[PDB]
Amino acid sequence: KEKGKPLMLNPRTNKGMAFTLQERQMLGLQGLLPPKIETQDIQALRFHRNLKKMTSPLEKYIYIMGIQERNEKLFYRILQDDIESLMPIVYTPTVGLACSQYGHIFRRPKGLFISISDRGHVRSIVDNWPENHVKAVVVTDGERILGLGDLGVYGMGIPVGKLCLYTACAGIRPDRCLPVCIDVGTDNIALLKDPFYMGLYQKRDRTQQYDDLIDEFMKAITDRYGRNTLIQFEDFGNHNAFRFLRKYREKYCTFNDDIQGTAAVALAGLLAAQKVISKPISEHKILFLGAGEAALGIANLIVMSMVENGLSEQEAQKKIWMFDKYGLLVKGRKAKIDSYQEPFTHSAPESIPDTFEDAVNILKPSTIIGVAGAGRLFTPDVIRAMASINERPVIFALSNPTAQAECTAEEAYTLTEGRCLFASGSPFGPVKLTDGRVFTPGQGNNVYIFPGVALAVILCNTRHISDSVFLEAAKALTSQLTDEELAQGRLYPPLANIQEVSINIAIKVTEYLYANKMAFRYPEPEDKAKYVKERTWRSEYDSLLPDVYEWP
Amino acid sequence: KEKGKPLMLNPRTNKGMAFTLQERQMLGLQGLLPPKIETQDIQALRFHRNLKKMTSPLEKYIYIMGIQERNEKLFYRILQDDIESLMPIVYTPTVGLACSQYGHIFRRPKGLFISISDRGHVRSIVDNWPENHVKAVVVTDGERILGLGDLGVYGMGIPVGKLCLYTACAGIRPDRCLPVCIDVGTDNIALLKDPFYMGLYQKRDRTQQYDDLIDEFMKAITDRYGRNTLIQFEDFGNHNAFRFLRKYREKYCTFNDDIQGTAAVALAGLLAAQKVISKPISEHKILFLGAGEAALGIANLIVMSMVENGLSEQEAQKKIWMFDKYGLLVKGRKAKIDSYQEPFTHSAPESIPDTFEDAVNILKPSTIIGVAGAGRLFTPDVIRAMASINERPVIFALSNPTAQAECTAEEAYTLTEGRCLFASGSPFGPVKLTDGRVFTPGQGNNVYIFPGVALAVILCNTRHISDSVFLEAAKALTSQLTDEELAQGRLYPPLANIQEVSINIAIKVTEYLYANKMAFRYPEPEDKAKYVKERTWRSEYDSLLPDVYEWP
Amino acid sequence: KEKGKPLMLNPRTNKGMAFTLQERQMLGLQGLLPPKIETQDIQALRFHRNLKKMTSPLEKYIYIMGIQERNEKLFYRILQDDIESLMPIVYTPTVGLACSQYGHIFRRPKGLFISISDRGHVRSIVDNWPENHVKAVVVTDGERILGLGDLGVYGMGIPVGKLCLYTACAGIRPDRCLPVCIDVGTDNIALLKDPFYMGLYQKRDRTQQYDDLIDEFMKAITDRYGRNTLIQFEDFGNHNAFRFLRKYREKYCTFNDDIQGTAAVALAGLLAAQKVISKPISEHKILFLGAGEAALGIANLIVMSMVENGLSEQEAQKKIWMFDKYGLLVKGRKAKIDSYQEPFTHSAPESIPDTFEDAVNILKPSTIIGVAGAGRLFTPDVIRAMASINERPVIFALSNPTAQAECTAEEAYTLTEGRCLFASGSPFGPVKLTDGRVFTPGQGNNVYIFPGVALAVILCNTRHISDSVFLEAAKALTSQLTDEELAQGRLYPPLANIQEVSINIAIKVTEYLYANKMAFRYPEPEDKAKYVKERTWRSEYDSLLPDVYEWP
Ligand SMILES: Nc1ncnc2c1ncn2[C@@H]1O[C@H](COP(=O)(O)OP(=O)(O)OP(=O)(O)O)[C@@H](O)[C@H]1O
Ligand SMILES: Nc1ncnc2c1ncn2[C@@H]1O[C@H](COP(=O)(O)OP(=O)(O)OP(=O)(O)O)[C@@H](O)[C@H]1O
Ligand SMILES: Nc1ncnc2c1ncn2[C@@H]1O[C@H](COP(=O)(O)OP(=O)(O)OP(=O)(O)O)[C@@H](O)[C@H]1O
Ligand SMILES: Nc1ncnc2c1ncn2[C@@H]1O[C@H](COP(=O)(O)OP(=O)(O)OP(=O)(O)O)[C@@H](O)[C@H]1O
Ligand SMILES: Nc1ncnc2c1ncn2[C@@H]1O[C@H](COP(=O)(O)OP(=O)(O)OP(=O)(O)O)[C@@H](O)[C@H]1O
Ligand SMILES: Nc1ncnc2c1ncn2[C@@H]1O[C@H](COP(=O)(O)OP(=O)(O)OP(=O)(O)O)[C@@H](O)[C@H]1O
Ligand SMILES: O=C(O)/C=C/C(=O)O
Ligand SMILES: O=C(O)/C=C/C(=O)O
Ligand SMILES: O=C(O)/C=C/C(=O)O
Ligand SMILES: O=C(O)/C=C/C(=O)O
Ligand SMILES: [Mn+2]
Ligand SMILES: [Mn+2]
Ligand SMILES: [Mn+2]
Repeated sequence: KEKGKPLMLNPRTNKGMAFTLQERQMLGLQGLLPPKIETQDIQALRFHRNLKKMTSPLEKYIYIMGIQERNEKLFYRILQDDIESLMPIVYTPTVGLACSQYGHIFRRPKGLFISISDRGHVRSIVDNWPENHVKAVVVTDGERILGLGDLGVYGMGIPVGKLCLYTACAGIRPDRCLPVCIDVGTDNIALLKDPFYMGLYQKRDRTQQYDDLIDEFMKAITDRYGRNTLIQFEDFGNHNAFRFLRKYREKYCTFNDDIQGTAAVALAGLLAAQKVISKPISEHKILFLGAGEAALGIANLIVMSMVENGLSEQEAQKKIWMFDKYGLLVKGRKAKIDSYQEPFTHSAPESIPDTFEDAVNILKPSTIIGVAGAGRLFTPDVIRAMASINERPVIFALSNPTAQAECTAEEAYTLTEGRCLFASGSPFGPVKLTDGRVFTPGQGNNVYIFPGVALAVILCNTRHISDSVFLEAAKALTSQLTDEELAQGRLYPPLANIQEVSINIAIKVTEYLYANKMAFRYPEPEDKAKYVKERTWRSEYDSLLPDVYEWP
Repeated sequence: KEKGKPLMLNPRTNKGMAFTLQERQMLGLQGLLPPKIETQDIQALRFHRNLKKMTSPLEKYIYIMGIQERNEKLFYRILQDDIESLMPIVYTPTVGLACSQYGHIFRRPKGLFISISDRGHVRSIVDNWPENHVKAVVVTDGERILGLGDLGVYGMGIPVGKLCLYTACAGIRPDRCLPVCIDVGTDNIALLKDPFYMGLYQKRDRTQQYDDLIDEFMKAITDRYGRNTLIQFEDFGNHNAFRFLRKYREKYCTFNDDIQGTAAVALAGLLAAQKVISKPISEHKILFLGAGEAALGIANLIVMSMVENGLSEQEAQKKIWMFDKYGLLVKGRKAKIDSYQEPFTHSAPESIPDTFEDAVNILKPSTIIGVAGAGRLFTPDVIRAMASINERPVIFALSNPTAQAECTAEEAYTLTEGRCLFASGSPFGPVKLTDGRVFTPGQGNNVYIFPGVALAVILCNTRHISDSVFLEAAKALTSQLTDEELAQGRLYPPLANIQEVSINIAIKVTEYLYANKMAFRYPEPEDKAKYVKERTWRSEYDSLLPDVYEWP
Repeated sequence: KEKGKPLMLNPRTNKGMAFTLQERQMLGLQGLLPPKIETQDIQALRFHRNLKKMTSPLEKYIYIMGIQERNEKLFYRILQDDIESLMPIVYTPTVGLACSQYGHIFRRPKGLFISISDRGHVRSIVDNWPENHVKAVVVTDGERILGLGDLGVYGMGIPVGKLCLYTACAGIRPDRCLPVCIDVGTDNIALLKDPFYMGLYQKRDRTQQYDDLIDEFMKAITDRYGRNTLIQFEDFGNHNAFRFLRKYREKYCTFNDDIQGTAAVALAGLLAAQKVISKPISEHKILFLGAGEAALGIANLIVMSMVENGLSEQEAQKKIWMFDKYGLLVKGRKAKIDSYQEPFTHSAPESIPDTFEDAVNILKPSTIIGVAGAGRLFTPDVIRAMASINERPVIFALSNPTAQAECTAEEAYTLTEGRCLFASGSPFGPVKLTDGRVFTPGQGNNVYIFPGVALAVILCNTRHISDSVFLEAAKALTSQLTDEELAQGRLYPPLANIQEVSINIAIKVTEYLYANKMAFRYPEPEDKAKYVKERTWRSEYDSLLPDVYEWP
């Protein structure tokens, strides 16, 4: 709708020297750009050339995330060129590093910021966002950033990172994505004394005003963009996460990535592992390190899988144990146990375990899943214990970023002598044992799930997301694992093919949504695969020339 | 999103001197307006003062229609002050006069113009319309403008007038209405030699390209604004009208005002008359003057009403006869008889009537409906014949504008000595007979129907409009007629109450759409009346002040 | 700059159907305009066709002034088609009728409004004017609108009308003109009780705050647009008029149209008259009816002319007598005599005249100039006296509008039996005496002067305007009168050629400014005629196409 300099200041439209000569002359850009007409290919080459000379990951993050604020098309072409090598820079673990330093590297803001001080005026803030057709929102309050804790407004880096993957992985239109940070204070003492902090200088408001603010936010967002606007909750504290999920899942189109997204990718990993172990469903014993968002989400999904495979909900729940910061969850312990943990809180065993290692030796689980976000809790002894108890132990260290991981791939594969099936939330390179064998660990991170599910739900005009949708996504993800890849130690499809893998999950989920009368997009497409592929946003430059033609 | 002079140049936001002091200072308008702060009441007074001094209707039309291009809010405020006295100026009959001279009084364009020369680039035309969220489109090709014939692009005045009533009558938001004119040429020889003509100087293109163009238009409109965008076809030629309705009613949210809207108001009138005559359903005999869009639409709607009241479709259709420009529609006549007319084409009677008067004296109908758009065909003899055959004859002269009317109120009431029940498409004032009795004729014009139906369909996110919707609208209109008003000779609710009547029809229709699973707006409101009334656009000025508040 | 709808909403850019196909497609207007591509000629025809059907002058004024708010280019094309017939509608007398009813016919505001309530914030008001390169300002406080009196903010019509002539007559760019109204209240009791009044409801502020405001205005205007911005004072009360001229003429580029502009046109008329009377400079006796802005302005210019032709300043002033509302101006009268009148206030004659007729018989003047703004004071007896005293009496009735004129053309020509040389401020058509002789009276209105002077001053970058500039404009106007036109009774060039006349005056004035080291535009052009003609704004449409071209 506008010509001249503004077309170059808006990263959404700016093509740099790729604007053709005719576009420049017709749009008032001639003279404002160097004479040279470039191609996106030359621009990509300039980027990779500069990236090569850079040393630190944070330096690289600043550079490429900056490109998103300069030339959006080029930004995604850059990710698309090699998503695997750029993932650790734009996503975990470096995104965690960027958040902890957000106030120090700040240059331009990204996303919508809503604070408790704006209560009563949230709608006018939403009306300030430039884009008029938002379809996907990723929101956080920064209380549980990865396993890093409370980073307040510095946590806005997470939503922006997630939304980049929406587009890079599933082809969801960037102009229809909206990262949101809800600022109600922070209990991080270091930030409250940091002069570069970008949020309110107050402790977190935990009164009803907090709930009222979230309510106002959900209403404002949907009032402007539609009741079926996808709203993904990310990195909210344990308490708030479940209650907001329960409270809104039936009234809005929403899901929690740390409860349901992580649950689905974990399940996909276990299904892949079972494909190589073939353990009798009755001999499965799962022990969780932690009992929060991820543990409960994963546990509930594992149970649904066992139920649709014979076992009763009750018998399935008995195969799952949890161990949190206070110890094993057993009936009558002094430490609390909420409604969600009840189903997995069993009667105290022969002896009560003091450490996690004791829990492993006493319960003798076949699977160990780390989701405590508290560092190396899967000690060498915990790993050796699992190797002596099981022929093929399954060890999952899902906490992010790297430093918070329960253990590394190198430790898991070595201490088990290449007999375990390992998956981690953050990346670890291939591991070569002294005997020459090479193991390539998979990354059990929800990035394999949310892009594809988000794409399907949006295309199908789904109103509410049921848990079964994530079970279906879990299956669609694992069903893409080729046997040759399992052999190498991969419990998930190669990260290099995350684009195709995400589109395939969306296709499967879209078919599931229509089959179960959960899709409201009319008419129903006959071929779901063609339907999804035709609607994916591409990073190639579009022509900005007005339609000129002679009249007959 | 903009300030300064532009706020005054856009009729949508321009308040004139009604901009408060704070708005002017905060939006950069101080000094661009006189110091005086006015109210809308004062602005309305200025208008009525000036209107009073004007003489000709066309002069008045140019003035008030011009206000819509200067101050939209004030425009509707003015219509709302006295819709009854302004209706004949902004709508029939004057709008017909305006179209005839459109090129002579042209000042500023309104609506979108799509020509056959634009085939292949229609989407680019649709992208030029400034509004982003259109919900209703009224389109014409100007081939059958009222009973005036082919006026080509001069016919754009009709869609503009219709959309004014959408808002003034049913409170549909103006910024969500789009008047469109499809220009593929004109057969009007006078216009092709007129130097002020606003369209292509060529005969009408009646080849497949025309159909292709309309196809491209329907697709471009829905691609930008949504598949459930209400598309009202207005004043298309007979052949094109039915085939476009049949072709699109199942694939788009569309209806034809001349076939379905007129059918509904006509039926509402008959239902009211029956309430005064109480004639045995078996003794009903309806004779149509004309057998096109209106005749066929009305006939089909009368048949549905009879079937839902006992009679079978077969026997109901036998009570309906039609007489067109070639004479009585009888089986085997030399003049064509298409698919739609077949059900009402009977076996030749005892003697074949030559004139309409012969048809009346031979068939002895109890009801006569004029929809020939060809002038005074209901001659004094025709009327006298009806008064001698029926105690209380029903005479409807629905052709517009006034000069095309089959007869006047004065003629109908006088020649039947006040025994008839009369309704006309164009307005006629009260009639006083030599014996002192005063008769107030009703106006059977679709304006009583499309505003209310359009509102309901838009609010309910209806995907397709069935004919039963118009049957329900017909019933909702007639159920608002108070017995006291029927006595006056009113077959329709007072035009002065058009606003309230349209909202009531909308409520009834929305209740019908939900009850028959035709509404897709979720969640379903419990109280449909409160649902409709809360969403009607109002002509009162809104505050344009930015949201300023302190941070606690 | 802009693209799309905005181009059509701004009268400056809007071309209506004259936008070419390429222009529409490249500027995003395709579909927003009827398919027809028109020329300005066709638009001009539409206008004249509509104007013919109209009856009253006020109705015509509203219509054409409304065009300035829709299509500026077309507006001036229309004036140019026939400036002589539209002059009385856009200018005197109709413009006076319009201002007296400005609040009743208001539709859109024009110009900048500065009120006493904005004292201290005048600059921010000036910063709200959209145009960035203003070169001419016409300002009024509405206290002396024509001979109509105090009309307050209703007087804005005058600065708007004057600027129209800046462009229509001298080709001064419209976007570089700014009409301004200074509102400090009004003493007009009728307006203070009018609900449609557009100004502050308070009597005029005659305190130092008024002077402050005017001073703040001059500084604000010059600060944003430049010290050489031409500021034309128009219709200020007698007291303020002189004091502001004297106070600012040496610090800013300013002049008063009622004092200096009127003076130059009157002088030009006298010079023409002398060309047909050849009366010995010694026997010249001028009697003024009134002794304010115009009389003092004219008197001083006449004096300069006589001095430059022999007579000393002292003896030239002796040939000038003035008669105001209290009687003849004689030394020692009870009525005040200010500094400006002193030079023309002589010793009481043998008998002190009581009426103007008595003043004529006693002083026996050869020239009579009416500038009292008080109606028909040149009674039949006054005129008869002049014809009896002189063979070829010179009678000037310069007050406006028509009703305030001292006498009509018909009155002057008949009562003097065609022997007088007449000129009036308002227009009067040809007069035919009973003997068959036809006399065409000239219009001594400053419109023959300010357009040309204004153009010259602007083009020359003149800093201050001396009284001698007006003397040269007076000579420049008169030197264009052909002998044949003198014969007809014309003291001024035909109004129909006002465009060429203004351009010629501008050329003579720029040559004068350069010759007298008053022009600062560098370099100095060698051919002033080519310099002026090349820079006049034209009403023909310009191409809005972006520069598109192929590269080698
Ligand atoms: N690439 C995309 N990224 C985000 N949302 C998308 C994307 N592609 C399509 N959609 C959304 O998915 C929904 C269904 O898509 P579809 O194209 O069938 O609908 P549409 O109404 O024709 O499109 P639109 O409303 O965008 O013009 C729409 O609401 C649309 O906004
Ligand atoms: N040192 C620890 N040893 C065992 N369990 C711990 C330890 N520290 C914390 N935990 C447990 O880890 C769980 C964290 O749950 P929470 O909902 O906060 O996050 P999460 O999303 O499940 O974890 P992740 O960091 O893997 O995303 C809690 O149940 C907590 O008791
Ligand atoms: N006054 C109106 N005129 C025209 N369309 C309307 C009007 N009011 C509401 N609508 C439309 O009716 C439909 C249902 O109304 P509702 O208010 O329930 O929807 P919404 O999604 O909350 O609104 P919106 O999409 O406008 O923000 C919407 O598509 C809306 O655009
Ligand atoms: N002079 C006539 N006498 C009888 N019938 C006529 C006469 N002239 C035209 N007709 C008929 O009137 C009908 C007009 O139908 P068409 O579809 O063109 O318009 P309509 O919308 O039905 O009429 P209206 O002008 O009332 O809106 C045709 O069937 C035509 O044969
Ligand atoms: N009734 C009257 N008879 C004679 N002189 C009058 C009469 N009424 C007013 N005057 C004089 O006319 C003069 C008006 O001067 P003022 O400065 O107000 O306006 P102006 O610009 O000179 O006049 P014009 O109306 O021609 O533009 C005053 O000198 C005043 O005394
Ligand atoms: N047609 C016009 N109407 C009003 N002002 C004009 C017009 N034409 C030229 N001017 C002004 O007259 C002055 C001298 O004219 P000239 O064209 O020599 O100047 P310039 O500095 O080259 O032009 P500019 O500053 O407009 O780019 C300038 O200040 C210019 O703004
Ligand atoms: O190569 C380019 O045109 C852009 C580079 C950047 O934004 O860093
Ligand atoms: O543009 C930058 O690098 C920083 C801006 C800021 O500190 O606000
Ligand atoms: O009264 C007003 O402010 C506007 C009047 C108009 O646009 O005609
Ligand atoms: O003829 C035109 O295009 C414009 C006419 C007007 O603005 O009145
Ligand atoms: Mn997370
Ligand atoms: Mn119609
Ligand atoms: Mn004046």
